[PDB]
Formats: sequence, C-alpha cells, structure tokens
Amino acid sequence: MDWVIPPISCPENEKGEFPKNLVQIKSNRDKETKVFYSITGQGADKPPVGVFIIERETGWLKVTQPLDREAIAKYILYSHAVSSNGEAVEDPMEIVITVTDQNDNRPEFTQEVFEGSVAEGAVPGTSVMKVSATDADDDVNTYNAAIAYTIVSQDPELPHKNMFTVNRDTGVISVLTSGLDRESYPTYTLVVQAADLQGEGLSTTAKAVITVKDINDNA
Amino acid sequence: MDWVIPPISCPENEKGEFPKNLVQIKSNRDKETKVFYSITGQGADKPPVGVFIIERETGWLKVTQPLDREAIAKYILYSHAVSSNGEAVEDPMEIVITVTDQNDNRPEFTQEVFEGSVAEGAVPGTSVMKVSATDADDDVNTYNAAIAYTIVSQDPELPHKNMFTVNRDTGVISVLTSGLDRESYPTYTLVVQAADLQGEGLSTTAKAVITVKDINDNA
Ligand SMILES: [Ca+2]
Ligand SMILES: [Ca+2]
Ligand SMILES: [Ca+2]
Ligand SMILES: [Ca+2]
Ligand SMILES: [Ca+2]
Ligand SMILES: [Ca+2]
Repeated sequence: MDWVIPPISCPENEKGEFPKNLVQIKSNRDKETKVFYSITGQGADKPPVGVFIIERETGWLKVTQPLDREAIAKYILYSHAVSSNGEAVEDPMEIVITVTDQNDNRPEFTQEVFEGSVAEGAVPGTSVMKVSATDADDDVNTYNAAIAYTIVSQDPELPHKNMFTVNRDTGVISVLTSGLDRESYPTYTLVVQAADLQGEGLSTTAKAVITVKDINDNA
Repeated sequence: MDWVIPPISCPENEKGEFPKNLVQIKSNRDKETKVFYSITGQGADKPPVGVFIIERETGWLKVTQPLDREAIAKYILYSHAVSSNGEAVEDPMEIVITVTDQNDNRPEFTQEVFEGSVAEGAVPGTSVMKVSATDADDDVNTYNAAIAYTIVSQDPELPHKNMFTVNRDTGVISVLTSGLDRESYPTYTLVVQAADLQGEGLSTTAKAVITVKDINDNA
C-alpha cells in the first residue's frame, strides 16, 4: 500500500455508489515535498479511458463503473509520482486489476435444432445423437459454466413420454425404452435443456428432432 | 507488499487445484537471518482451523478450500516473522480476507402458501394481498438477491387467466379485470414466482390462494 502492491481483484457487475475506492498507493517521498499521483494504461488514459482514476493528491485508485469479465478480464495500469517541481520521484509501479467472474450468462446450445435418426428396433441403450451447449462464464475457476443437460419433453408422447434419455454430462441422447413404431410415430421432437452450475443455475433450451426409421435403406 | 498490505478478496465457491496461492508477504530482516512465517487467527489456527496456511520459508499465503460468503464473509488473520534463533523480527501484521459473493442461493418465499381474499365486484386495480421472498446473497453490493415477482398461473382459469396481476417489485397482487363470480368460482389458486437478478436469475415458486366473497359479512 506504498509503491509495493499485490494484484487487486474486483468482481464484475458490481453495484453501489460509484466511484468506489479500490486500494490507495503512496510515496514515502511526500514528507520531503508535495507529490501528485497519476495512472496510465488501458482503462486509465488509453481506451477504455476512464474506468480507473487516481486522486492526484492522495493516491486513491478508484473504479468509476461496473466491470465485465467477458469484455476485459484483466487490466495493467502504471502509477507515477511527480513532485511539485515536475520531477519523477518514483518509478512507474505496475498495478494489475483482475476481474472475477459472476454467473450472468445463460448456457447456449451450439445449434437451434439438432437432428438425428434412430433405427426402429434399436436395443434400449443404443446411442442416438449428441447435443451441445457452451457458457461464456469462467470454467477455469468457478461453476458458473458447468453445464448439465436434461430432456424437458417429448412430442408425440406416444407410446409413452419417455422414449429417450440424455446423459446429464455428455449430452448424448440414448433410446431408453423399446417400442419405436415408424408407421405410427415417425418423428420425435424432444426439448433439451442446458443449465449451468451443474444443473442448478441459469438455463436454456433447444430442440432435438429424431427420425425413427427402418434402418435398411427403405426404398 | 512488504508488511503493509491491502485487504485481500477471494470469491466464494471457487474451484480448481487447491491450495491456491493467495498473496506472498515478505519481512525485511530476512537478509540478516533466515526468517520463518506463520499466521494465526480464526481460519488459521483457531476454528475454522486450516482454511488458510502460509509457507514458512516463503511467506506464501494460500487457501486450502472453497469458501462460502454465507458462513463466514470476512477473516482476520495475523502474520508473524521469526528469525532462525527464535526471535520475532517483525510485529504481527493484520491481514483481512474478504469473501466476495456468488449467485448460489435461490430466492425463497416467506410462506409456502400465502392466503387472501378479494370482494366480488372489487374495482379493477384494487389491491388484494402481498407475497414476499428473500434471497441469502449479497444485496449490499450485487444483484444476486434482487428479486422480481411474477404470476406463473391461475386456477381456475375462468373467467380467464388474467384475473389478477402482481407488481414486479413490491409483490402486491391486485385485481386486473372485472368478473369475479364467487358463486361458481369463489377460489383462485395463483402460482407466483420470485427470481433474483431482477427477474433474470435463479427462481422459486409458492402459491397464493385467493378467496372471493361477499364483502359485507354473509352469515
Ligand atoms: Ca458481464
Ligand atoms: Ca460472467
Ligand atoms: Ca453461466
Ligand atoms: Ca455459498
Ligand atoms: Ca452467495
Ligand atoms: Ca440469489
């Protein structure tokens, strides 16, 4: 909290009265003169200009707005101490502000409708097709992008509403029960879901369309 | 980053390889003798013992496990430097670790079923009752507990599904339309929802049972 300082952390999407005092930095030299503090770098004087500011006479670094981990995850500013006589009394101290994640992004399926086909007579347990979703949040150090899949519904609900099932982790849709009848119900429209936080958080849905078929090249 | 240090921040529910290097503290008498570091306090040697540790020979403060802002939001540890011949070279420095929030708690209705009554003939716009929900997350500096109410459904849906409406912020259910026939349908079972992140995040539901009647005491 002088001219020596470790990496600071600020959470994205914070609210409250802005600007907020992040940490303060000072120069011992101020007892022998008057010192003026300044910061430079992207987020400071270079674009995005203005996110961060430092009160000249006190060394108070502040954030002037809510951050967004997905736009810019880390900033690298430099502090400068200049004396009343326009003399650099300190060498530029690099300051690194890391933006910590928040779960503000719903998972997203790689397609709006995935399509597949299953052979009529396929033994229960046979793999049909796979669905996919991605989440913009931090998968390195949070569960804010830990996706778990589920089947919200089947259409038509015949013979019964549980013909297929999807592996909660992998997203692979398998045939759960027997009774696929191509001549009465040739196409299933399942509504899969993907929820982050291992199935607990924010969710999203996309459809999977399965075609029941007599495997052997039919006419 | 010598012996003076700003308050550290660690987000709750972090994942990854543990223990994670938090920040490195250093003493200045380590040039004359070998200095060993130790930390003390709740979270260190006092319950919850072991959350934080410090590498004796290096001064590397680490987190040995995922934190939970809802259990303990702030820790207060102290660092101690002792020279090879068992003598404190530096005073015990106070270290403050703050645990930042994460939206990992669903809102909750104060009741499992709220009950009310509306007089038959009540002018549209009249206030019927109020519903309530709370969220355990940080309302001081995040939206992780910003609740927004909505009516998911009405039962019976007669005369129609929009008999009532709830104020998204306050949670007050008012009569939206006219046509309250207590004779045939004297009871309405509404399913309200509360979702944090101002209606965008995690949600929960509870029912509201409205009983239409003849205002002036009927028997
Ligand atoms: Ca964001
Ligand atoms: Ca995020
Ligand atoms: Ca997410
Ligand atoms: Ca928690
Ligand atoms: Ca929380
Ligand atoms: Ca919450």
